[PDB]
Amino acid sequence: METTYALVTGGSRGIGRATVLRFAREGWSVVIAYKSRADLAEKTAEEARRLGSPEAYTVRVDVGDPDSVTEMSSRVGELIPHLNVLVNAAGVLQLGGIEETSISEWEETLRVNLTGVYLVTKLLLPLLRKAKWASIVNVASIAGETGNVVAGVAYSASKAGVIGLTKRLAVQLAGYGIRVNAVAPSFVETDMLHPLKIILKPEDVAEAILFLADPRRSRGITGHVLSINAGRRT
Amino acid sequence: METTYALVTGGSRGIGRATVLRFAREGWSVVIAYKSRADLAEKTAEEARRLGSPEAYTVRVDVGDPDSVTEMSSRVGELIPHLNVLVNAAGVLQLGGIEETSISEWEETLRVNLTGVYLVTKLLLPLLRKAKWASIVNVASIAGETGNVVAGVAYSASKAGVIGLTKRLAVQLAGYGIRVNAVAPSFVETDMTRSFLRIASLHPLKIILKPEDVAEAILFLADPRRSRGITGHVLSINAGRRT
Ligand SMILES: NC(=O)C1=CN([C@@H]2O[C@H](COP(=O)(O)OP(=O)(O)OC[C@H]3O[C@@H](n4cnc5c(N)ncnc54)[C@H](OP(=O)(O)O)[C@@H]3O)[C@@H](O)[C@H]2O)C=CC1
Ligand SMILES: NC(=O)C1=CN([C@@H]2O[C@H](COP(=O)(O)OP(=O)(O)OC[C@H]3O[C@@H](n4cnc5c(N)ncnc54)[C@H](OP(=O)(O)O)[C@@H]3O)[C@@H](O)[C@H]2O)C=CC1
Repeated sequence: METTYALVTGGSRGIGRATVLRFAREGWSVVIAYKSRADLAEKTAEEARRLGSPEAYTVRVDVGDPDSVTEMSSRVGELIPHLNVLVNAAGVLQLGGIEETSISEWEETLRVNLTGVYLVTKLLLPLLRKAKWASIVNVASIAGETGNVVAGVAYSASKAGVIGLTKRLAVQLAGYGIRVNAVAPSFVETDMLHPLKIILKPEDVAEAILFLADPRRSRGITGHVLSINAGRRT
Repeated sequence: METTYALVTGGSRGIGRATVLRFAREGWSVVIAYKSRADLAEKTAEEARRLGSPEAYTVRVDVGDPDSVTEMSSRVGELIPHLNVLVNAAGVLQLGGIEETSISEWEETLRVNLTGVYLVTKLLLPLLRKAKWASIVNVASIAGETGNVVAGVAYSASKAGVIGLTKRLAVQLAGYGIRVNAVAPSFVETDMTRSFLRIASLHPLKIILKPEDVAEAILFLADPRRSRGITGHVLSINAGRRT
């Protein structure tokens, strides 16, 4: 088989970083996409190489900016022959009701959390179509599933939008054999109410992302939202 | 004791228009918010008054533009004392897969269908809070509930966003006693004639969904006498295409 290549936005922290390292343990080559923490990205790359990635690259990108994403895309195309897995995990949190959410805050949240997913996926599709097999995993949130959670109105709207995008892309891209799924975690403990007495960690979400990314495990699953909330919402 | 006032965006055509007229039959005063066809909006206002609206007003607004919405809310505040019902039905269609959907096409779709609902609701909240009872009904789409439909990627994302927004506002605004729900219709006979010489065979119930069928669901969700205990719900109208 061909070498496996995975790209993870928000790959230098939280869920994205945990996902990159989980992929490395699988022997998958990785591309760590980050906005500004070049230091954290390179240190993540060094751990990925130690853990098992044949190759680990870093690439700077602002997912909410079209030009930045277009450049990242070209840059990535110069480093790898194809892309098997794309994980969009570069979302940003937002809090507050509609009265306290200013128009600029609303727009910025949608630009990064929703438009960013569409942009990264759009520009990297040619690389994904070149792979013998491919999958896409978007990191949504329980906030996109329900209003009964403390999250800003823009955050909830953007995450629900990510879920809608995930489902439509799954059906539309199924023709190319590309699977598209999402994970919807509840509160996750990072460097920033439920029946099961545990605290979700980035590594817990990474396991779920790996399951959905790997065709050996989920080849028949597409357009699904895998909820990880320790039972807060069934 | 107080007159019922309802505002409907996209009120001069399709679902919005049918809703305005159904509201008029209920004896509610209506504000017809429209984007460009001032002539059709006035015709709607006339028909509303004839049907039962004590008062019928028209207001121009581009829900995708902050200045336009802000100006619209100011004008509305000069015409009515409060607002009991808000219906956001000013959405636009978008077709195409991700490769076929240009960045600008995506942005404009989100701007109108999702950000527009947020804008209108945000600028009119003061008037809604002034009323003794209030409810918001957003028009989503089956496209926001499932990927198994023919609709563009941006359209599906924006409508799913509308549903997420609806749910969160329902929980957040419950404190003010304001209910927020959504209707999610599938194919509806409207100025989307593109699909006409099959669609009626897309569902178990062999019927043809009309704007007035959606208007009935919107009325149910808007009227507290009918749905006082319902909030944050998405009422699907698809003749069984999706259960
Ligand atoms: N924590 C939670 O409770 C939950 C989180 N999520 C989702 O997890 C995903 C990541 O969250 P989390 O891991 O906490 O986030 P972090 O706060 O750890 O950082 C988020 C990532 O966003 C990255 N980022 C932001 N913009 C870009 C960009 N434009 N390009 C590349 N990276 C970008 C940051 O990179 P840098 O700063 O270096 O640019 C950072 O690694 C998001 O989709 C989030 O919404 C979902 C549900 C729950
Ligand atoms: N038809 C279908 O199959 C389905 C439709 N829907 C939804 O129904 C809602 C309306 O669709 P439909 O009734 O067919 O649309 P129409 O094509 O009949 O017209 C849509 C309305 O959009 C109005 N409009 C667009 N922008 C604005 C604006 N900025 N301010 C005020 N009005 C605006 C137009 O008014 P003017 O041109 O006068 O400015 C028009 O009345 C949308 O949310 C749509 O997505 C949902 C599911 C299915």
